[PDB]
Amino acid sequence: AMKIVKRALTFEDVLLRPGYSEVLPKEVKIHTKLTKNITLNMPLISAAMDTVTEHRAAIMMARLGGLGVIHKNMDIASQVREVKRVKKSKEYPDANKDNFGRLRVGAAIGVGQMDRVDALVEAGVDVVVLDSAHGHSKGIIDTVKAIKAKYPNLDLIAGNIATAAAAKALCEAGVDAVKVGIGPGSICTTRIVSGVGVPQISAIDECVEEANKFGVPVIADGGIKYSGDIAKALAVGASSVMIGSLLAGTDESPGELFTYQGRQYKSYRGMGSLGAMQKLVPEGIEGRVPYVGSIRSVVHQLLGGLRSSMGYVGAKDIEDFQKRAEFVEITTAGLKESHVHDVTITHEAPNYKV
Amino acid sequence: AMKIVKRALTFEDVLLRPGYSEVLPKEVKIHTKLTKNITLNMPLISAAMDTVTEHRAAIMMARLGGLGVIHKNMDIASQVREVKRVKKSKEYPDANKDNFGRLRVGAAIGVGQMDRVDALVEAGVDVVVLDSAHGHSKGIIDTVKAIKAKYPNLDLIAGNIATAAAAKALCEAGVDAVKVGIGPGSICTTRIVSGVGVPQISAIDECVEEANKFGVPVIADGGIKYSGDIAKALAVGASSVMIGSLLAGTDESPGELFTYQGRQYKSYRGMGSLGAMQKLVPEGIEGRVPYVGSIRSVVHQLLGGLRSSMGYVGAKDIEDFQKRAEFVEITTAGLKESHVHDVTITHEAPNYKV
Amino acid sequence: AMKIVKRALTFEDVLLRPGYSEVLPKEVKIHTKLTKNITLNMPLISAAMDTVTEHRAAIMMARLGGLGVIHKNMDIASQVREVKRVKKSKEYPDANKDNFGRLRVGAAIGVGQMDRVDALVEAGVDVVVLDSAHGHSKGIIDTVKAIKAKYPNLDLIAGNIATAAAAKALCEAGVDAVKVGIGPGSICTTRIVSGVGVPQISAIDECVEEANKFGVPVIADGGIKYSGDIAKALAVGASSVMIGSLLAGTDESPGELFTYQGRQYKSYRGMGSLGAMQKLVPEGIEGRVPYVGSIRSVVHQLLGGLRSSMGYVGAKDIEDFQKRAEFVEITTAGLKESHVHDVTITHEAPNYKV
Amino acid sequence: AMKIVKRALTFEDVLLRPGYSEVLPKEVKIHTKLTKNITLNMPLISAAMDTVTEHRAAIMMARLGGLGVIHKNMDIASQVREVKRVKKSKEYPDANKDNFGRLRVGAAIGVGQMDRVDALVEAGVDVVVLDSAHGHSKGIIDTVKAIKAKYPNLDLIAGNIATAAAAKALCEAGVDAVKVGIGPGSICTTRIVSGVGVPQISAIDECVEEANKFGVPVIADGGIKYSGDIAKALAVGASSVMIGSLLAGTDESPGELFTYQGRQYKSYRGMGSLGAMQKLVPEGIEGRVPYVGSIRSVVHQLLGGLRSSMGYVGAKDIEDFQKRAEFVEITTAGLKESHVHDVTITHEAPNYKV
Ligand SMILES: C=C(C)c1cccc(C(C)(C)NC(=O)Nc2ccc(Br)cc2)c1
Ligand SMILES: C=C(C)c1cccc(C(C)(C)NC(=O)Nc2ccc(Br)cc2)c1
Ligand SMILES: C=C(C)c1cccc(C(C)(C)NC(=O)Nc2ccc(Br)cc2)c1
Ligand SMILES: C=C(C)c1cccc(C(C)(C)NC(=O)Nc2ccc(Br)cc2)c1
Ligand SMILES: O=c1[nH]cnc2c1ncn2[C@@H]1O[C@H](COP(=O)(O)O)[C@@H](O)[C@H]1O
Ligand SMILES: O=c1[nH]cnc2c1ncn2[C@@H]1O[C@H](COP(=O)(O)O)[C@@H](O)[C@H]1O
Ligand SMILES: O=c1[nH]cnc2c1ncn2[C@@H]1O[C@H](COP(=O)(O)O)[C@@H](O)[C@H]1O
Ligand SMILES: O=c1[nH]cnc2c1ncn2[C@@H]1O[C@H](COP(=O)(O)O)[C@@H](O)[C@H]1O
Ligand SMILES: [K+]
Ligand SMILES: [K+]
Ligand SMILES: [K+]
Ligand SMILES: [K+]
Repeated sequence: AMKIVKRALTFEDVLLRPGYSEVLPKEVKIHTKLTKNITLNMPLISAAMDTVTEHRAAIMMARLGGLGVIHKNMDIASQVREVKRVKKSKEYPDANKDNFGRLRVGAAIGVGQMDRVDALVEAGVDVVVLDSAHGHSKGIIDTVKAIKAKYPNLDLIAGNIATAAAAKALCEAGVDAVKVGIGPGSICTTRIVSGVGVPQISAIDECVEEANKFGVPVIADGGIKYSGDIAKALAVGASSVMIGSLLAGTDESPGELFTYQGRQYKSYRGMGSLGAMQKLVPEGIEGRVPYVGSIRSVVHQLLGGLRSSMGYVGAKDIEDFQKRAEFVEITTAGLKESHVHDVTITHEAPNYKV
Repeated sequence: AMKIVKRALTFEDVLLRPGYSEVLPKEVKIHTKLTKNITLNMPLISAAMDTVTEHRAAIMMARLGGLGVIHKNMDIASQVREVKRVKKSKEYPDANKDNFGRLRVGAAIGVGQMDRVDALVEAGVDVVVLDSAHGHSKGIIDTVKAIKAKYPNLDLIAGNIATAAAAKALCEAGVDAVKVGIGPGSICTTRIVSGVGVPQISAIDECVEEANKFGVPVIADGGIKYSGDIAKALAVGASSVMIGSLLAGTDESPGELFTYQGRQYKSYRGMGSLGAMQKLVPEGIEGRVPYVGSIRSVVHQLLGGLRSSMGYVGAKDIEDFQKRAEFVEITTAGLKESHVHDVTITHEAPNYKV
Repeated sequence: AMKIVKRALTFEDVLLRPGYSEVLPKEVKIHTKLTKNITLNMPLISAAMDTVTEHRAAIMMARLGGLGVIHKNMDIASQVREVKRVKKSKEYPDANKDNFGRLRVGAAIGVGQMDRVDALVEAGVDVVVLDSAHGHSKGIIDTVKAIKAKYPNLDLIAGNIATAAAAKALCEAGVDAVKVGIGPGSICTTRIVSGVGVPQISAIDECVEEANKFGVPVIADGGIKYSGDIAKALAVGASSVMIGSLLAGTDESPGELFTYQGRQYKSYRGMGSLGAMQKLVPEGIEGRVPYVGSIRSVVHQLLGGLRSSMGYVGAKDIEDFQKRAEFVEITTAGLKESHVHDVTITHEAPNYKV
Repeated sequence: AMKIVKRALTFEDVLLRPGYSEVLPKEVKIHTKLTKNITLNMPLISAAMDTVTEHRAAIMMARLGGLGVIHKNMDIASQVREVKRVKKSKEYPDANKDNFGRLRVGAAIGVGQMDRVDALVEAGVDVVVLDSAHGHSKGIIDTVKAIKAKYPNLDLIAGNIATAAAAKALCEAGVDAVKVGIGPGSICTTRIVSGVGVPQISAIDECVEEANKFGVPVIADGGIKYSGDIAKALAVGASSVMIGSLLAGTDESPGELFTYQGRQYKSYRGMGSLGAMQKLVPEGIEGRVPYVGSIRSVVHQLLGGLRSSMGYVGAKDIEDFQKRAEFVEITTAGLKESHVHDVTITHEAPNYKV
């Protein structure tokens, strides 16, 4: 007999039940925690990818109350430059600011890049995001120990993990948040290339339960296709959500729009695709996503879905949302009924593309 | 661990078992209850949408023994006008009439629109349909209390809900029927935009069980794709069914037919689509449905399927249908076997479009 | 709570396990029982449809050791004529013959058509097939009683049923076989139009268990897409299988081949389609199936699959096949792995069309 | 009631959980056992098919540390010739060699072909692969007995089986490895034609458990679509994997590339297809697969996925991989999330084609 630990679910497998509500969606509060010490005025973080976040995206993210993580596929001096650009930036009331009244920013690092870390810290970065394919490893854990030993009060996010044991090891090493998601990313092939991963909803749930013991927030990273998924991710216990594909088609993301066969697009590619890495064995693809206009407008629709959700559940804030949330498991047939069905769409909605 | 209340099913997940029958389908009775006090000679209600029901559709609906609900996306004086048109309308033996021998009609209202309610009541409307995205809310419940306090004998339908607790709160507030369906509508994106909803078959079953305690009928609204679904909905305990997409392509629905690429259509759109509401965060889309001719002919095929169903089950009437009904859960493979399979359709059937 | 009797499976949901075998497929015996008194040299029956079986198909069926049922969508005098043509027909060693050494034939009848029955009996028909949408009804059961009372030794098949209770009622009325299948037919829309049916594998299993108590064979009718399905149907306990779509494209079936867009076809339609019945509420469609050549060649491939199957299981004959058979339930993913996958077919196989 | 032994899973139904890792993928060891006495420096075997393995493919396979099995669809003298070509062949450090320092090779045989066996043995073949549609049969078992009685120290692989009982019978007869897979092959139609088979992951698991009692390795043959599947197969307990479709499009496989509609391909067909066998009842199809270049490069990507996998699990070698492995069952929705989703691929990856 093979050891099957459980049957794991992801977003399309569950729904939230409506509950008694005394709140309208414009009234709910959506402030949350990025780390033990850093709060967000809204729970969205743009992914640390070279087709998603550099200074322009990071600036808008923080202006809107979230955060951008500057990717690390560039040399130390450039990444420092990108950070300083964000730091040096009534129209944006919910802006997410540091002590100097400057916009907050995150910056990605890898294993054993203490040089990069020194430079980013001196440049005034708010949080360092230590990302790896496998956060549950000696390499990553040694790096956390080295960083916290050298910078005891630097906010450090570490990822990516998918199990409770992984969350424990990272929290015990002293991280300020853990990032969850092995393989759910739109451009990610890890689960297919290696056969390894945990469906995202189950992964978040397992990791939150363990991380809560340390009061360490969980970041749910990857696999968000719609606003409803953000709601579900937050409802199950994640404190924030990290998004790549939904933000890659924006004005502010790196790169320019192009038109192919009468549609507008931008490139979007995984950091583990051959393209991004330049024989290599990739765990990501290079692709394109539809052009969707301003980051502002995209975030507005996403947050509106979250607001709507909390309204349906009766939650006044994210914490209240998490305690009230009840899920129902659905079937393939229920997924179809949930989507648009038996009607051809003639005017596309801003928040639902089929 | 995440709190999963249950695994919920919708229509495509179940079938009715055939049982011993002494009745032919032309002999079964299909009279039912719309509310505590209002009966239907057949269990179909046309949806309160600006692409489905105005006076023409409402008139035909009631003539055929059902009801139409005039939508509320128009000013008070127009909606009053639409109601009066229905009231002022041997060829139609099963017609559904009031005390004056006039056709019955429903008219939709929202939260805190008592002005609209006064006007509709004075115009002689038979039932007011208080619709909201979230019927299980203080807003809706306060409105019910205010309406029943002012008009103790006005038949009031309230919706939409999807849980037993929601049904209890509404029944205790004094409603005459509850309307069930969060997210199953063909043009509805609520479940995707907010992540909230309950698969329709499970939702009806849960709400009926609670509503029965008060002798309050349940209206199953949305997600009907075929005549079989109506049968299933009634069999599980709903007293009537509300239909949008299947009636939107009729002569009688508002709007005109147009031809696109050699097919005939009519527009059909959700009331929560951007189009219908005129930044906004929609929960519906704008679309088109095939043109299907007269309301008469469509209803004939639908009711024929219901009749056939009750025959197979051996039910002499809807009440008997509900007590005899036994379901079987099926699989994806069983759904395929159920549909047409392994043959290409060359002459389309009136009651089955693939 | 809704009364769900069980979770029902159909063919694509199961596989047979291989077992220890001392037999090759050319050595297994495939004789079986059509009814209590009539045996087949092979277990296939062609459906009683006006696009499948008239004299030519029936003749070939019996020559090959099976049976054809002449459809009843024609007047009494014509159907009598078709029967007499079969009766009046070393090249066909396994031929299925009566007392006169004439080919056996079946002929369909409906409720209260005793006139048709007298005429068919006098014409020398071997078995009368009383078919109805709902075999579990007073109409059908009264007809069985009337026929067995008048013709105590006439072999009577009655259908169609899908439950154990239905099988009991028919067996107690004195039928010689029961026919199983509500809604699995390729051209059938009953499950969608009325919401009523039982997935075919579960239906056979339930009915066999009850019918065995009376020593009454079960005929599994409808839903056969491939040779493997025949094997599964027989393995679960059915004594024979009735086939429409797989035989409709043959030389011998009524009608001529035509070519459309470079492919050859024949018409195939349900008896409850509008076309076949000539307002009406159909439970079938009119369609087309690929032209597949001779009945001989089609049956050869089908029987070869059965032979192969019994080989894999180690069965020396159908009875032995039924006692040895063990199933495994599979998943959607297992179904994909089972089919051809990840390769494009360039030369089509005679026994597998994708 | 029908006897359902279990619900069986295949590859797409499971994932491996990540665990704590102190190893990088370039450090894990991938040596394994082909049989009791023959080791591989890497766990891949090319299928014994006339579109996959003759001398050129076999030579490269062994050079890379695996093995090729020369197919038997040719006369004895030719197959002997192919074997001698392999035997007569620092650039290939991991090469898989015999006592003479010559490349190892396998050669396929059928039931009662002792003549072929004598010739292959005298030609110096390293392992004889006795393949049959049904390894669990008197024919196959008698052949094993005859071969081991005549050649007690000749390494004999026998297949194909799918049950624990089949594994027991073969191990007790004295085989050196068993080969597992009834019906999962890309070009295989056995499960559809006969209704018989076991989903590959369940089949391996069941057979390994029994074979381990004898210290007999299990070869998982067929159904491998991606590198992740190899990992999963090894993780569940198989000692090696046999591959057809993934190697059929290589330079080294028999046949030439051709271009059709702007894509490059090679033919790939089952040994039980009509084409390969030349009325016959096939259990395979003739098809085409994309041209993928050198065997070297394909194997590199496959092994890279395995290495990556073991890294994620923390396994230092295959044996350690097997003891650490924990699976999670996923849903259809989880499979979608696992694949690339919601992005159009613009530059294809070498190790992931959609
Ligand atoms: C986010 C992922 C998966 C990512 C990002 C960048 C590069 C990569 C590559 C190099 C393709 N894969 C990669 O680094 N995989 C890996 C697997 C297991 C262990 Br232990 C360590 C590393 C992967
Ligand atoms: C039927 C629905 C969902 C509908 C109909 C019209 C408009 C809308 C819009 C405005 C898009 N959505 C809407 O009113 N949503 C909503 C969600 C939760 C709570 Br609490 C209150 C309202 C929704
Ligand atoms: C095999 C079927 C379903 C069939 C064949 C011919 C005609 C029909 C039609 C007339 C369309 N349907 C039909 O006879 N349906 C039916 C349903 C319940 C009861 Br009780 C009695 C009859 C159905
Ligand atoms: C690998 C398979 C299935 C294969 C390979 C070559 C030929 C065949 C053919 C001849 C089509 N099938 C075949 O030999 N089937 C078979 C089934 C049961 C028993 Br017991 C014995 C044999 C099958
Ligand atoms: O190439 C890669 N392989 C695997 N995961 C990746 C790769 N590149 C980015 N990711 C992850 O995928 C996330 C984005 O997923 P998305 O929001 O679903 O598009 C990022 O935040 C990373 O965690
Ligand atoms: O835009 C909207 N969002 C969500 N539900 C809607 C919207 N508009 C109409 N509905 C519901 O959908 C039902 C029609 O669903 P249908 O019969 O499946 O097409 C209506 O009766 C309403 O209850
Ligand atoms: O129109 C109809 N409605 C429902 N079932 C039908 C109809 N016509 C034929 N059938 C059934 O379908 C069977 C053929 O199914 P097939 O072998 O899957 O194509 C016949 O033997 C009948 O039992
Ligand atoms: O025609 C056949 N019928 C059934 N299985 C076959 C046939 N030919 C080859 N196989 C099996 O399929 C395997 C290849 O499967 P693949 O790796 O999925 O393409 C071979 O190693 C054989 O075990
Ligand atoms: K919907
Ligand atoms: K069907
Ligand atoms: K297959
Ligand atoms: K993915």
